[PDB]
Amino acid sequence: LADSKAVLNQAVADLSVAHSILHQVHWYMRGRGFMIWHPKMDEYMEEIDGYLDEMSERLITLGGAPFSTLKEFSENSQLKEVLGDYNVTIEEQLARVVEVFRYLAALFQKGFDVSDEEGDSVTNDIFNVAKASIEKHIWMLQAELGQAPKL
Amino acid sequence: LADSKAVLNQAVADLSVAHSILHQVHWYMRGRGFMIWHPKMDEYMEEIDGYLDEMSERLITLGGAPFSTLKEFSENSQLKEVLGDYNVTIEEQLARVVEVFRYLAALFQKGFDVSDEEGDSVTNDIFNVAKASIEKHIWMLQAELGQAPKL
Amino acid sequence: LADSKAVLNQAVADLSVAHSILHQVHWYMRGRGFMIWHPKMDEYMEEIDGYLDEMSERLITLGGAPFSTLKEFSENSQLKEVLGDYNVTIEEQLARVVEVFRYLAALFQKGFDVSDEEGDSVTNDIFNVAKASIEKHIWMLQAELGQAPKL
Amino acid sequence: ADSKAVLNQAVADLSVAHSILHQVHWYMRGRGFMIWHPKMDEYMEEIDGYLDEMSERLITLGGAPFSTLKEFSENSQLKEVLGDYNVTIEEQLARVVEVFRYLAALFQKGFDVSDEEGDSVTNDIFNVAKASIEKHIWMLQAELGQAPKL
Amino acid sequence: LADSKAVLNQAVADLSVAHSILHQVHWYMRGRGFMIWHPKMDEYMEEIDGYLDEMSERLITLGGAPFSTLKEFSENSQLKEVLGDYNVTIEEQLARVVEVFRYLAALFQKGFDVSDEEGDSVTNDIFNVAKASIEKHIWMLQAELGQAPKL
Amino acid sequence: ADSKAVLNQAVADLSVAHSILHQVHWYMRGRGFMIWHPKMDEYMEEIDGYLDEMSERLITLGGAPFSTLKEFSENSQLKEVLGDYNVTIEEQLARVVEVFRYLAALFQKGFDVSDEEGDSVTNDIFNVAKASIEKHIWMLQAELGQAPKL
Amino acid sequence: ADSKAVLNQAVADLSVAHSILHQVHWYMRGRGFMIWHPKMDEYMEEIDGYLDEMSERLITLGGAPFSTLKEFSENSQLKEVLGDYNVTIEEQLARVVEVFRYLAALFQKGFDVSDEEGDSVTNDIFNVAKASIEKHIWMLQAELGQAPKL
Amino acid sequence: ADSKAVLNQAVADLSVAHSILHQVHWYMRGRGFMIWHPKMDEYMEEIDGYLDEMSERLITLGGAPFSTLKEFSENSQLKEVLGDYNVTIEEQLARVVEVFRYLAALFQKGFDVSDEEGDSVTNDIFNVAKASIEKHIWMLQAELGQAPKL
Amino acid sequence: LADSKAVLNQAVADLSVAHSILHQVHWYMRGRGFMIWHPKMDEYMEEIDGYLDEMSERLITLGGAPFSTLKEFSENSQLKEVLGDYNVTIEEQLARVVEVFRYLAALFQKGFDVSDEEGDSVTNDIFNVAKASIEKHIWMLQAELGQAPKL
Amino acid sequence: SLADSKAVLNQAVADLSVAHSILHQVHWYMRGRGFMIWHPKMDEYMEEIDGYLDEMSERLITLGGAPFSTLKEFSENSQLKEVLGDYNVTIEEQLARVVEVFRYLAALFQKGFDVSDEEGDSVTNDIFNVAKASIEKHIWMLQAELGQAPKL
Amino acid sequence: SLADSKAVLNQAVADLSVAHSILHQVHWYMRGRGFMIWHPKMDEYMEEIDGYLDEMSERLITLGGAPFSTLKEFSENSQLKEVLGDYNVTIEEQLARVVEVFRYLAALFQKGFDVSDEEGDSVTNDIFNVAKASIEKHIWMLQAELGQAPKL
Amino acid sequence: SLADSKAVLNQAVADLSVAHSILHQVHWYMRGRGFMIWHPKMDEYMEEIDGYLDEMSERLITLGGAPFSTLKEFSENSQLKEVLGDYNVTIEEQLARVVEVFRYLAALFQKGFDVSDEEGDSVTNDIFNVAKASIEKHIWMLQAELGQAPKL
Ligand SMILES: [Ca+2]
Ligand SMILES: [Ca+2]
Ligand SMILES: [Ca+2]
Ligand SMILES: [Ca+2]
Ligand SMILES: [Ca+2]
Ligand SMILES: [Ca+2]
Ligand SMILES: [Ca+2]
Ligand SMILES: [Ca+2]
Ligand SMILES: [Cl-]
Ligand SMILES: [Cl-]
Ligand SMILES: [Cl-]
Ligand SMILES: [Co+2]
Ligand SMILES: [Co+2]
Ligand SMILES: [Co+2]
Ligand SMILES: [Co+2]
Ligand SMILES: [Co+2]
Ligand SMILES: [Co+2]
Ligand SMILES: [Co+2]
Ligand SMILES: [Co+2]
Ligand SMILES: [Co+2]
Ligand SMILES: [Co+2]
Ligand SMILES: [Co+2]
Ligand SMILES: [Co+2]
Repeated sequence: LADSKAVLNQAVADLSVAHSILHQVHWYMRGRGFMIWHPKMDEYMEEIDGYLDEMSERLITLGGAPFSTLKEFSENSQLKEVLGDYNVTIEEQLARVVEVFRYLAALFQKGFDVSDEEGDSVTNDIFNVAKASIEKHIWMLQAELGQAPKL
Repeated sequence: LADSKAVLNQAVADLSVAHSILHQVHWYMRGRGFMIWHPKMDEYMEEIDGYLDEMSERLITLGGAPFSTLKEFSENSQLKEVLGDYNVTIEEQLARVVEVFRYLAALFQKGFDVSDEEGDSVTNDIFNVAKASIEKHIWMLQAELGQAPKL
Repeated sequence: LADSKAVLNQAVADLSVAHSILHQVHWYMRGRGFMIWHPKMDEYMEEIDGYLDEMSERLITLGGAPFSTLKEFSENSQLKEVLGDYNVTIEEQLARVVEVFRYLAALFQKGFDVSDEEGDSVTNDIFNVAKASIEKHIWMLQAELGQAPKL
Repeated sequence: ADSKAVLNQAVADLSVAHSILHQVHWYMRGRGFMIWHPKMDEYMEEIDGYLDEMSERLITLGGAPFSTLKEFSENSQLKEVLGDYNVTIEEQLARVVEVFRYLAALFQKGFDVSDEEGDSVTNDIFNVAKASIEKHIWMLQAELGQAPKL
Repeated sequence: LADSKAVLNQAVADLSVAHSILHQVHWYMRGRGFMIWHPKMDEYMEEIDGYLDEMSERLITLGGAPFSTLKEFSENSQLKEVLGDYNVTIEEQLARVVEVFRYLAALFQKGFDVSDEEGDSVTNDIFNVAKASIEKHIWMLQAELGQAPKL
Repeated sequence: ADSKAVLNQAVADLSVAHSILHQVHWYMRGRGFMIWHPKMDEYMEEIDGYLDEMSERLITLGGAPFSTLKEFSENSQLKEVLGDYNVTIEEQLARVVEVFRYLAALFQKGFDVSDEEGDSVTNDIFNVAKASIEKHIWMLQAELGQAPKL
Repeated sequence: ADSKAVLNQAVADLSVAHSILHQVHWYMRGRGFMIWHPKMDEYMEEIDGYLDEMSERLITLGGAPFSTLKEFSENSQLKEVLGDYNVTIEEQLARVVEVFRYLAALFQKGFDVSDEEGDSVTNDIFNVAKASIEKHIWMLQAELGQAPKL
Repeated sequence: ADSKAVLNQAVADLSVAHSILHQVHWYMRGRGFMIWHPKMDEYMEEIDGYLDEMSERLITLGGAPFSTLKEFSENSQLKEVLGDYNVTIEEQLARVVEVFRYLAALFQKGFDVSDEEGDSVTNDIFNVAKASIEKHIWMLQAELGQAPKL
Repeated sequence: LADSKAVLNQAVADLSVAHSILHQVHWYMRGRGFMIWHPKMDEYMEEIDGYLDEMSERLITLGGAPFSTLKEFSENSQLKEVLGDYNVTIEEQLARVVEVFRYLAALFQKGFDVSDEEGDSVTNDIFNVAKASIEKHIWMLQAELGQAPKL
Repeated sequence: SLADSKAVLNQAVADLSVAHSILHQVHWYMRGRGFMIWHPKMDEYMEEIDGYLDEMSERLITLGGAPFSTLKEFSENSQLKEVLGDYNVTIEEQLARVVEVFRYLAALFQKGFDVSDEEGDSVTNDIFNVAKASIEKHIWMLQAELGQAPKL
Repeated sequence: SLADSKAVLNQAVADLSVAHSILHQVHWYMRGRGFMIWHPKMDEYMEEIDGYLDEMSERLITLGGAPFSTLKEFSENSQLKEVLGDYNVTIEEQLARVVEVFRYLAALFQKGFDVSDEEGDSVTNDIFNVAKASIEKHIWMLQAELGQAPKL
Repeated sequence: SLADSKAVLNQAVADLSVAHSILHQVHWYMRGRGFMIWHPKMDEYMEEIDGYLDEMSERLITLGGAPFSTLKEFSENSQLKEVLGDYNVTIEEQLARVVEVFRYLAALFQKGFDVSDEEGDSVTNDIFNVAKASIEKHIWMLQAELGQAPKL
């Protein structure tokens, strides 16, 4: 992803798939902890939606063309989805969120570097704010799971 | 509309005892999850109160006379109460809220059928709306307990 | 602290029945002043429930087991309930609320004296605050009835 | 076709009911003014809510709502009289009760016509409005020392 | 209630795609009226997201398993997406939304009928409430476009 | 007396003005519907505010306000025509402009008469409403590519 | 006498009216208490607003408001008597009307005096206070079954 | 004396305190005006709260609150002097401090009497009011570069 | 109405410059009282902006052409600006705001008088509201400085 | 501790400062199931402690006292002991530590209640009483989470 | 010393003051279809401009500088040109004027970012970056309304 | 990899705990004209300082660190010094000692910015920059009250 526009568009696809995964987690969750983690998936979705909309409209702003179909989202995203399954444990659900969040953090880091090289300081700030917040969530999720954040 | 009026009053007694059970759960609750489920019982209590007041006033509106004494509630209710017990687990407190809810969901279907058979479309709606919500609570409570809703 | 605990539990019983009586009044009310006094019963029921929840909790906090079934409330309450009746006038309904409140205020005095004698200053403060407020309500209700508070 | 017709009728009758509530609001005198005067405001707002919901359902369905005082006045089954300060509180409220009984009946006819046409959306609008008007009948009737008598 | 379940899942699919289409419209919009219609797409998206969650959740409550991957949304949906294009006119964007919305309303009617037949009154109301609001939107969008609703 | 008379005239004209704004709200079609449709709602709330404040000023002065649709359309100098979807947005807005120009002239007559009779309270009521309707005329006219032409 | 004079007069009279409204609020007994008791709070608050506004207009103008009970009591044209629970609701309201009628008259004087002096700010302050007090008289009188009779 | 008597004495003195705080509010001049002028409003409001509560407790116990400026002025142990713009900020805050010291000692009196009587509700009112007043004394004194010296 | 129009436009010019002067006071202020008076300038400026907007729009409403460039404000306003100076005292800064306010108050009386005679009552009321507030501010600023208002 | 109201107020200032520090440690070092509810709950406990601290300290100043107001003064005068943060502590052990601190605070407040009562400082007395009431309520809820009676 | 950071902040003060005058003119003198949306939209933009002006001016003060604070300094130091108000300018032309002022502000903010980056004034650097980010989004939006790409 | 960023974050945890304790003393011991405004202003300062402490400690936890979490740790690692509370300090002096603290914090935040930039920790770098921006604005205002330029 050799420039700002490219990694912004990659983030548009990855964020769209992350949203979909978070929604599955929300829906298929069963086990002690549902009542706290089910609405928490709403908060994560709303935040993922905020990045999605901000990164897409930064891309538009720069002269680019955001991915904007489910097809383009699936094809371009590096995240893989699987069928919903009620028998997944809470720990496994939260671990899956952590993995998605680690991927997104690493994508925002790439986004940060690329935009830093090109002198696109606005795009740079957008990836940094998003990175900061995702990393904080990794700490909390990991701590729920009895672990160090291990960034 | 004798039957619609009768099931409305049945609900008044059952909602009164359901309220009393939820208060017992809320008070005698002990175990991991207390801090989430104790205030959650207040929320369920507020919603129950809401049905009670609405169904009771629908009864008065139709020229009936709501049950309005603890004796009437207890005698007329199909719900049975037991002495408060601190030694009940959280899981089993929750499962008992589920049984009460499954009861109410059934009663509200009866109320729906009866009112639909009498062409009391207003009472019909009241039962439907209340049924919709209790059923959603049944899904969530069951999810916490690692089970399907099994309506 | 057996006596403090005992009177807290008496209040749980009496407040549950007081709430049931106010609800009756609220529903069976008819006559000029209905539009102001019907919603006013909601306000009183809300205050009563606040007292109910705070006193039971304090009892739980003290190592006790509050009454938590309709039977327990009805058997232990000194208050008596009669079938709802639409023919009772507005002023009769108010007078019956005054009686209930007069009983609650006297009960809360006994709560105050007993906890004071036992040195349970937290419980003592709870009765005092509840008593202040009920007595204010006696004044207002009597004033509507054209009478002195007559505490 | 007929559900369109009951929706338009409601438009006419809600516009007249609003004018009547406003009269009661203005001409009211006697014990209870302070509570019943602003109550007529809450009534007019709820009435206005129905009116706007129903004309818009009519437009949505391809209709042409009444939208002139002549159309309202001529198509409504409710009659107005000149404002009179001398009416008692109890009679004002009884007048409102009667307006409300009429609207509860019209909302019923509304429910039945759309139910037969299978206009389920219009069916629900009539059901929701009927529910609230009947609750109001209970309370007004209660103020007046009477049973609801629907 | 197999057909109610199956119609809820179809909605899940079509709402997910309708949301994607509204998002594309939001992003790719150019021309007089942008300032009003661009944020208006967000309102519609929120409303769509509401149906999505209520419907998906009702399916779960009924013992179903909702589509929860982009692949499932894309392949089960009757709606079809095209690549984003800035050169479309405002008027063409709005008509595109009208067509998506006409589809949704008809889909909701199917859901209402199927659920009425099975006696699942709860799902029945959900479709009816959603149908009402989408129809209201069709009126407004058509009005902006100088046409009657033509339901 | 003249103040009473013009307050009453306003009650009738504001009632009819409210009916016309509603029709414009409902029958509007064309580019700009999405901004002007809810905007008619704001105009109607403002008109209702004047309606109820002038009417209550009249009652307060010992008068008896018009309070039936009959009285409203008999006393109002505004003309209502049937609702017509094929009217243009710019034509609907020009129609609101006329009604407002009329109301603003009426509120001037109310200002004048109340000032001559010594009724400073009623005088402010007219002045406040005139200020606001005229502000609205500027904006409407500016949307139409025109000067206020007050 | 002059703008400063009638503002200071209003200061003394508002302080005394405040005190009287407090009396009614406290000794009220009879059907209607539950509505009229808190209504007296609304009136007192409104009175305090006039009070504050007029004193500080007096200070702004170079004057020196009465700021002792001796001053309010000796300069006020209103008369206080001892509280009494045996006064009925009907009678309590009548006294409030009397106070408000006095205040409306005071405010007319303030209007005429400030208008002749060209002090338009004070003029507005008196006009706004009067407008509100007169509305309250209509409502109070209407609870009492009477016309406002300004 | 008894709880009823000191409550009524509190009614007297709070009324007068309020009158004095109003004077400080109005007549204030000097550096710090902008912070201290609205601060007097906060204090007045808090004083009004004690007044209303203590008065209604009196009524509730079956007493009869002072309710005329005459009774307030006579029964209060606080002395009023004429408003004067020439007092310093430091002198103004000193006057307020002495009113508060007085009130806090009165509330101690009410506390002591009510405790002996066993009227625990009245006791609480006095204790709550005393708590807040003494906190105000600390802050006032600190602004003045002094210890609270209660 | 040519004179009402001329005084509204004078006010547009004088308010623009008064705003500029208040911003200077806000920025360059030093000395005891900064913490209260610094944010107070903001309140004054927001008040000044409100008059600016209302008077300019009344002029538009009347058929006029408001000054709308820095050159026009500066050449038309009777108020003179000097360069920012940190060394001015708090008491000197407040005195300056007093003199600006005295001018505005006089300008608003002049606006009242011309509009009162010209029959334009709307413009008249705007000047009167604004004069009322500015005069109260004069009282308060003067009191701060230990002086009578001296209007 | 022990002389008068002024002295127990100041003992509270010191013990509340340390209690705050312990809760912050629990908030930070917390790991395990329940983190998502109990991590933010620590913030609530901390806000409430801070409210006692301020109110008590300011009551002291109001009485003519000089509150402790350095870390050294807090840590030397307080009966609470702090240990180094440790992530391996279980959640149930974390909550059990909060209960101990709260049990200590309740006992401190009862002593403050008594002392101030003995001197007739009734304003101070109510401060201690209000604070004790809510801490005891928290001991109830915390213990309940831990499957225990409050055991005051 | 940050000489050039201070100087670009002052250039921003003068340019923001003039930008504010121009949006106000567009606001007052606007006529044509879209008035009802774009007239209040100018108020939003003006508020945003005033925020930048106040932040950039108070950063400059904070650094020991001396902000422009008279109309004369604003008009003489600003690179932006004002012309007389004219009701006969179309909507599209007004929006174009705004787009032009915004292109300029974004180029000035870019210069502010670059200069402060070089002098190690990271705080000033973030102020210019935040303002730029937002101005650029508006240019996208305004251009879209005009049927154009943003062409940053 | 991030050792130096971790160490400065933790330094800030200690310094901010001490800064909070000093603002508290200033809040409590303050006397003289301007008390009514500067007393509550310390609460605003205290809440802002708590926000940095919490965010910086959690950033430390997030990177794999172990934040200081005891008064002893705060006292021993902080470079700030505390003295006994004293009512006879003047307002200007109290205000000057807050400025001293804020100058220290601003320089700590600059160091943290620098170290985190050097290690490529852009998230940490931003936290210090935001904190610095705000602390420096307060120095400006406090100095202005004291009749001085900011002197950063
Ligand atoms: Ca499982
Ligand atoms: Ca684990
Ligand atoms: Ca009866
Ligand atoms: Ca195009
Ligand atoms: Ca004269
Ligand atoms: Ca100097
Ligand atoms: Ca362990
Ligand atoms: Ca157990
Ligand atoms: Cl358990
Ligand atoms: Cl013109
Ligand atoms: Cl002087
Ligand atoms: Co967007
Ligand atoms: Co009810
Ligand atoms: Co509870
Ligand atoms: Co509408
Ligand atoms: Co959901
Ligand atoms: Co009205
Ligand atoms: Co004042
Ligand atoms: Co009261
Ligand atoms: Co404007
Ligand atoms: Co404090
Ligand atoms: Co500023
Ligand atoms: Co935290």
